[PDB]
Amino acid sequence: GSSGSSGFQPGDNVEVCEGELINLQGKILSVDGNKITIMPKHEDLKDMLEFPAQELRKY
Repeated sequence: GSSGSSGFQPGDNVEVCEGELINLQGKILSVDGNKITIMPKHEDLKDMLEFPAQELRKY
């Protein structure tokens, strides 16, 4: 099998620092190199989203 590429790992709780989706917290699902696919914690939203490591920040 595999272990885990070098970088950030999904599952941790992070939030957006800059951008339009600022002040947006949520859990990480996976890590796509420069892009990070996660899912925001909001009822209004019923789907997952992907943001750049730059937009997302670990708090």
